[PDB]
Amino acid sequence: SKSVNVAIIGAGVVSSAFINQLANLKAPVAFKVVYLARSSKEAVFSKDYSAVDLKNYKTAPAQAVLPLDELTSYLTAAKRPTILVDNTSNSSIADFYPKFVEAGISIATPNKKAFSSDLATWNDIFKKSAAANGGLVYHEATVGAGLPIIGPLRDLVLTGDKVEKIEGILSGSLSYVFNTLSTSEKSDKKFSDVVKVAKDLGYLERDPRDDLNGMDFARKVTILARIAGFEVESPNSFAVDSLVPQPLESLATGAEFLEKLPEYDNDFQKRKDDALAENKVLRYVGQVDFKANKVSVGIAKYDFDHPFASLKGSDNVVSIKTERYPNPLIIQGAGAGAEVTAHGVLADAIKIAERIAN
Amino acid sequence: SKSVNVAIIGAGVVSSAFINQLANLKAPVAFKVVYLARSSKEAVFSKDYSAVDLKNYKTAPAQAVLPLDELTSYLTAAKRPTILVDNTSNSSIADFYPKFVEAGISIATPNKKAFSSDLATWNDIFKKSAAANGGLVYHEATVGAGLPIIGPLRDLVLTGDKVEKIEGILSGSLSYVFNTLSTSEKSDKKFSDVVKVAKDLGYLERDPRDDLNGMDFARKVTILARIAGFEVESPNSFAVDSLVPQPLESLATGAEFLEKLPEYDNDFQKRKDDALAENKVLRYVGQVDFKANKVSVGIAKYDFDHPFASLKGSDNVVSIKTERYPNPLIIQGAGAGAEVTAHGVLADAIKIAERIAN
Repeated sequence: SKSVNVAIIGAGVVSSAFINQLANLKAPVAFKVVYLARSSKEAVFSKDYSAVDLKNYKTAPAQAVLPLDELTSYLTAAKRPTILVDNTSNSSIADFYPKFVEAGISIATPNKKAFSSDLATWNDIFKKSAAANGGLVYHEATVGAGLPIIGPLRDLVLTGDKVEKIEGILSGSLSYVFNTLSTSEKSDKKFSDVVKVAKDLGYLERDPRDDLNGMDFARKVTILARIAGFEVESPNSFAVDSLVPQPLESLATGAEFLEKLPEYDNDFQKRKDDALAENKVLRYVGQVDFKANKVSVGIAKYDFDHPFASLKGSDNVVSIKTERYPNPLIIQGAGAGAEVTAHGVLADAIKIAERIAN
Repeated sequence: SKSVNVAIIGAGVVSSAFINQLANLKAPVAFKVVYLARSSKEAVFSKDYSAVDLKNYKTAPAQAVLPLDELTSYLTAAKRPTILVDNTSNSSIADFYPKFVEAGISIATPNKKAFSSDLATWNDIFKKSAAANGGLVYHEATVGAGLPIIGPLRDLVLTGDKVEKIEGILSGSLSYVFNTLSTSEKSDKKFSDVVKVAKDLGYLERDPRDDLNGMDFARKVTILARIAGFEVESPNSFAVDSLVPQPLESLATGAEFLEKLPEYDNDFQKRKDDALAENKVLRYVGQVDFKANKVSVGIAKYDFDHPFASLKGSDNVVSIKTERYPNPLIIQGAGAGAEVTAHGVLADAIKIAERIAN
C-alpha cells in the first residue's frame, strides 16, 4: 500500500542488474519508477509521473536527459517521497548530492566519488541528511558491494562501541592477484603472468595500471575510516603503495606496460620468497589503525593460519577490531560483481523506502 | 524531535548492559522509556507516562509489574509508537508476542523462544507484523548476538537471492571445546579434560549437559532455516546429535555425569584420532542443506584449509552459500556476551524507531 518514487541514473551492467532485481521485487513497500536514464543522453519519463515500465524501458520513447537542476525540480513537483539511485561512478552527479539531500531526495548508490572526496564534502552530505526533511543517504554498495560492512560498522559506532583496528582486502581484482601468487607453498608464478591472465579473465581493466595503483582501494579505506571516526582528508592524504613499478608509470599505452612489467618479476619473487622464508604470505591490504594513528594501503605479511592467508580467488574480507570485539568481527565474500552490487543498492533502497514511504 | 515510547523487560547482565547503552545513546530518534521492569515483581512506570530515569531506575519507587494483557493496554493507551524490549529468556512473554504485535507494539529482543517453537507460531507473528498497523519484529540478537547474520540473510532473501547451503558454529561453548580438542597436529588431550575446563570456567553452565545436547544450537539453526525458506516444523523435527551419551542422560547430577563421561573419552579419542588420518578436523556444526532437503546439528569432518579449522577460541561463524554467492558469505566473531548481545538489541531498536517514530 505504501509507495515511493524512484529515479534511476544508470549505465552499465550494475544498472541493468538493478532494474531487473527491482522489476522482480516482491516487497511490502511499492516502488514506482518515474525517471530512468538509460545512457548519458537518453532518459525515460512522463510529464504526469507515469510509472516507467521496467520490462520495456529499452524500447520506450526517450528524451534528452534532464540536467541535475531540472531533475531535482521535476522529482520535487511530484509531491511524493523519492529515492535517487545513482548506479554510476560519475564525479559530476556525485557533486550534486548536497542539492538532492536538501530537496528531500534520498540517495542509494554504489558510487563512492562523493564519500571519498575531501572531508568537507563528507561532512556536508550527512549534516544536511541529518537536518529536518533532509534526504537519507545509504551507500552500503560502495565498500564490498553487497557484503554487510558499512551497515554493521555504523551500528557499532552509533551504539557506543570504539573501533581500534580495521584490516581488509577490499579489491576483488587485487585479491585475485595475490591469492593466486602468494600461498603457504613454494611457487614460481610470476607477478606479470598473473596480472596478464587476470586482465584477460576480466579482473583487471585492459590497462591494469588503473587497478594496480590502489587508488580505488584507497577510496574504500577512506570511507570505512570516516565512518569509524578516523577523519581522513582524502585518499591522497595517506600512504598508498602502488603496485605499478615507478619507472613504468609514464608509459602511455598498456601494451608497453605489459611488455616491461616482466623485468620486475625478479624483485617480486625475492620478496615473496623472503616472506615465505619467515612463514608468511603477501597480501595487498588496507589498514585503519587507531592505535598506530595510521591509515595505509599496501603489501603486508600474514601468518599461514591468519584468516587473510586462506582467502580463495577474488574474495574480499574485512576485519573490524573494536572495544567490544577484542577478537575482531570478520566478514568475507564476493566484494564485486554486477548482481551482488545491485543487491547492495536494492537492499539500501528498500531500507530507505520502509522509512519514508506513505 | 521524533520519539517512540519504550517498555523494557529484563533481568540480569544483558538487561543492565542494554540500559547503560541506551542511557548513553546519542541518536537522532529520542527514546522515552515509559515502563521498566527491573525484576519479575517490580516495575517502574507512571500514570502520566513520565520518562524513567535510566541512570537512577535502580533507586526509584517501584510498583507491581503489570500483567501482559494490562501492560499492552497501558502502552496502547498512550497513542504513541511503542517498542517492547524483551531482554529475557522467559517463555510466557514470548508466547505473548502475537498479542503485542497485533496491538501495534514493535518488538526487539534476543529471546529466541518465540522464533524457535512450532512453525505455526512463527507464521502467526510475522503475519500479524505484516498486517496493517502491526508491530515490527526485529530479532538479530537471537542468532550470533550482535553479529550481522539475520539482517543480511533477510536482505538477500528479500531481493530474490536463492539460498542453497548454510553452515555454522553457533555456540561459543561448543566452539571452544572442538577448537582445543581437534587440530591439524596430534593430541592426546581427552574429551573430559576439555569439558572439565569449561565445566567451571563460565563457558558451560552448572549442568554441562544443558550446553552439550545441542538444543540451543538447534534453536538458532531453526531460525536461520526459516528465514532462508527452509520451513522447519520445530528444533525436534531434524537430527540433533547430542554430545551426551544415552546411558549418561538418565543421571540427575551434572557432576555424576562428568565422572562417567571418561568411559567415552576413548570413544571420542577414536573419533578424533581417526579423522586426523583423513586430514580432517572435527567440528560441531549446524547445517541447512537445500539440495539434500535436510537440516542437521552434530559432528562433521572439515578440511585443514576450511575456515572452520582455525577459529579463535569461542568465536561463532556462519557460512551462507547462495545463487549470487557461489563462494559463500562468511561472518565470524563473538556470538555471545552481555555487551555484544545488548548492542544487537539496541541496533534493532534504533532500526525500528527509524521506521515508526513521529
